[PDB]
Amino acid sequence: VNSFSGYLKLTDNVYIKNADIVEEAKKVKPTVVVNAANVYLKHGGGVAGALNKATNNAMQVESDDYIATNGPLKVGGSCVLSGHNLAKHCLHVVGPNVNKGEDIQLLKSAYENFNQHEVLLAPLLSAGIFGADPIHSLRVCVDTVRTNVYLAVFDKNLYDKLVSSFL
Ligand SMILES: O=C(O)[C@H]1CN(c2ncnc3[nH]c4cc(F)ccc4c23)CCC12CCC2
Repeated sequence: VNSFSGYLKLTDNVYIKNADIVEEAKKVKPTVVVNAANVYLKHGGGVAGALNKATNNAMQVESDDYIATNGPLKVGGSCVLSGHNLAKHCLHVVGPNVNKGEDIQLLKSAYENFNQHEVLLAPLLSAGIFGADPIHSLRVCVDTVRTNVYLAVFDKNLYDKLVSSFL
């Protein structure tokens, strides 16, 4: 039993809710919140900008030190950093950005990072400003992640479309 509430169950291990991931994180304080990161951990907009803003820019300060030490992530890769006031940990995961021409096959590799964590609160990778089809992202999620994932979908219209079209 965990503290996630109001989710629709899609599969044995994937759950979904129309929610603001920032507000959801603030209330649940999950062990892991996933950020829709880029390879530079520049949290300017989308989910990343919202999560970073909610940390009063502490996520960005920590991220800049991480990059200065380690260099950029790989597309499809991840790193674990602090969850600040939102979660114990933040798993920064880089899905491919279609608006940069990145290979969508890397979306499966991106979701594989979730399997290193027993339970996660997450957005749909490569959705939103990353330009991928969220229905495709949900399919890859379900077919790749084996651990327990609670997906927060900000847009109510998209949430309804994702549920109604789910196979
Ligand atoms: O979920 C969606 O409907 C959109 C938007 N996003 C998010 N997903 C969950 N929580 C969110 N909180 C946010 C606060 C913001 F300022 C901006 C975006 C998000 C956000 C990221 C892109 C997507 C996920 C599927 C396409």
